[PDB]
Amino acid sequence: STRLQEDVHDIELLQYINVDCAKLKRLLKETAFKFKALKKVAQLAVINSLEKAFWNWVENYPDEFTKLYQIPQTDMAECAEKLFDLVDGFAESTKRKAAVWPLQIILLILCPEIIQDISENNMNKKLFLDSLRKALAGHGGSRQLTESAAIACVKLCKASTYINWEDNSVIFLLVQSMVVDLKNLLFNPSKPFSDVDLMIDCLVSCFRISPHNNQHFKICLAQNSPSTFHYVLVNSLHRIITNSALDWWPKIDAVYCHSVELRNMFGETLHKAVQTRSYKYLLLSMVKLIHADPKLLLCNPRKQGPETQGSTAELITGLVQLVPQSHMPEIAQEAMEALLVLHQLDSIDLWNPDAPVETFWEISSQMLFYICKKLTSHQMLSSTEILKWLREILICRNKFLLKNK
Repeated sequence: STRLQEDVHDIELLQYINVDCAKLKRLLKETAFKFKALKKVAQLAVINSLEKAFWNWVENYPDEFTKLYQIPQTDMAECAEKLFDLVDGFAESTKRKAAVWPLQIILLILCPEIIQDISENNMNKKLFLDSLRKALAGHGGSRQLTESAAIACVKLCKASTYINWEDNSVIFLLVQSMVVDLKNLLFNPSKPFSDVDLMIDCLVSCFRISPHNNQHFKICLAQNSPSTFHYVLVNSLHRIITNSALDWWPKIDAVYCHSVELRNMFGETLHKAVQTRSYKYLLLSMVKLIHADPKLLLCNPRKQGPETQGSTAELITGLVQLVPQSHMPEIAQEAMEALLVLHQLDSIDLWNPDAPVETFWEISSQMLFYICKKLTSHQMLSSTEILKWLREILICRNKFLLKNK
């Protein structure tokens, strides 16, 4: 407050404060009354600090954000209209404008009442929203304007993710106007975007809002020409596997029917594992996903039977080929713990759904002899970590032999 009374870094302190509704009430009141007329860049510091503070509130207390829409609250409406008038008074140049709409979206979402009023104060709101829509159209807009529209849409839909649609029907009435536009500029296969975090968050949110099979999910999935789109896909899938906590329960552990294609994609870059720069990051992200969850690539039976080349066997032979490699340490490092997680009993229940007893000893002897011949080759620099991991593999094998009886 003393900082706000009059090179300003104490504002960013509220970027790191644990806040609730009552704290943002008094904080947003203090930035509302004084409104800091006498500076320019500290206004932007206040603006993006309020952005990160709003996000901190909505992960910390999602129930308050749900009850904001379930029961209307008027102090948020009047304070948000006050700050919207202040922000609209602040920005006239296109740079400051393209800065401020990532807060104008939040400041509009904070009001449940006036979103239906969009469909004296209303004309500025309608004009700025339609200015965002024209930037989404891509024509009649600045180069920084279209990027800011995409940031506005991804933050808007991420705000829309948390609340249920049965709480309010106005949220899909908003976002379904913009889903086709965001898909058009974001997830087209031909033209590159104006990065990767925006597509990851956009993809995660667009199958929060849709439990159906997304055609754009097929676009980034099946042999898309941008390999960065595949990186976005695998990283977003890792976000689904790891980072779900009160997030919307459709589309987790529900994309398993695509799973064998993912293994096929692995096989493609497995050949690119043999012999560029973007290839190894994609490999590292996929093997992080395997270490995070191996049940995705094992729940599909995947032509079980040794007459066909076993897909589980193909994957594990690819991993154990990737283990004793010294051209890159980090990729070989991650597959090591991926294998030792894979050798746990719950993982090897999914190894052979027909009979888990049969092929586990066979493929374990296969990887055992393959790694022991490489250790006999002796031309290693870091074979002691291989020895420790092999010791853990021996522990897991003896545990499964105890369970096998």
